[PDB]
Amino acid sequence: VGSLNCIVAVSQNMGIGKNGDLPWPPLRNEFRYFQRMTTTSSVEGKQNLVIMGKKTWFSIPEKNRPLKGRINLVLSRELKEPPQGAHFLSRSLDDALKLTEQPELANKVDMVWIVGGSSVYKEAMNHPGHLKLFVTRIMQDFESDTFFPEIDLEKYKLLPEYPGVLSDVQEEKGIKYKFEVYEKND
Ligand SMILES: NC(=O)C1=CN([C@@H]2O[C@H](COP(=O)(O)OP(=O)(O)OC[C@H]3O[C@@H](n4cnc5c(N)ncnc54)[C@H](OP(=O)(O)O)[C@@H]3O)[C@@H](O)[C@H]2O)C=CC1
Ligand SMILES: CCc1nc(N)nc(N)c1OCCCOc1ccccc1CCC(=O)O
Repeated sequence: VGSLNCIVAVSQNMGIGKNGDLPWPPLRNEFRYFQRMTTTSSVEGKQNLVIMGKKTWFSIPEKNRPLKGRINLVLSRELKEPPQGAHFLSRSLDDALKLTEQPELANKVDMVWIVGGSSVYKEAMNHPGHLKLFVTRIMQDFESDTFFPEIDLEKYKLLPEYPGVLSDVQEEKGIKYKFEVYEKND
């Protein structure tokens, strides 16, 4: 099992979702970036594993469920089995993490990506250890009902550059955004 990472797209006012959808109109390339980063594994014969809350799983278009080429794990205390199309189900972030260390997954899991939502991000981000946050900054305010938790810049260092991550401003549907990578080790 490799590194633990969080990936999210957030508006200026820190919004990540609204009514089960993204606060902004769909951005094709932003989604492709998300697919690329979470899918790409730097270790032959292995796969990355994505962890997400129940609401995030159901917010993803069925056409894109499960997230292809990745082991999909959903967090929920209500569900009795992984949702149709999902691979695994865990009742807490720790359990999901332990699970990757089982003989079952242990040898096939490379990177672990937390892809949402709020509660999962928060717990992971405030957990001691090595952790990277891949943050897409949608440079506009958008009415939202779900938000990204605070990034403690004393711990999380914004990297000056990162391989495979464009550093310049992007724009789709008249909306500008940029990619950032943060890293902490505590
Ligand atoms: N812009 C972006 O990057 C992203 C946007 N989103 C968007 O955000 C919204 C969904 O986010 P959100 O509301 O935060 O919902 P979540 O995806 O985090 O799901 C919350 C639910 O998932 C389960 N859950 C979360 N954490 C845990 C845990 N640690 N252990 C066990 N179960 C857990 C619980 O379900 P249960 O009650 O059954 O126990 C809970 O009710 C949607 O609007 C979606 O479109 C989502 C991801 C990324
Ligand atoms: C592509 C959005 C997105 N972008 C980044 N950088 N990180 C995420 N974790 C993320 O969330 C991915 C999981 C939630 O996905 C959705 C939630 C609501 C509506 C649509 C989608 C995905 C499909 C698309 O944007 O076309």
